[PDB]
Amino acid sequence: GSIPYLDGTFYLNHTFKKVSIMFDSSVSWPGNDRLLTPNEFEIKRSVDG
Amino acid sequence: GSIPYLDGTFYLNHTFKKVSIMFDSSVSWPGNDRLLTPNEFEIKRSVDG
Repeated sequence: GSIPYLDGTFYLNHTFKKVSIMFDSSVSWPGNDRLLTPNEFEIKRSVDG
Repeated sequence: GSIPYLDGTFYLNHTFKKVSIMFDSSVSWPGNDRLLTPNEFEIKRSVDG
């Protein structure tokens, strides 16, 4: 069928919940209290108090 | 009996679980990723994964 890696037909992006990013095994990258959950990119939620 | 409020005989300090501080209804203190959970000062925990 279509090959998403070559022909750009991506379709599973909704399946990500979050990503965290950390330099030197220690420094949470975006850091600096930037985001409303600062430590990580919480892409979506299941519970939202 | 003793009057802790007047004489200093405080004896219920072991009953606290956690305290959280929030200026302007937004800026959690101390914030800045300082402590292992200080958007809340966790005084004690009943179970410790």
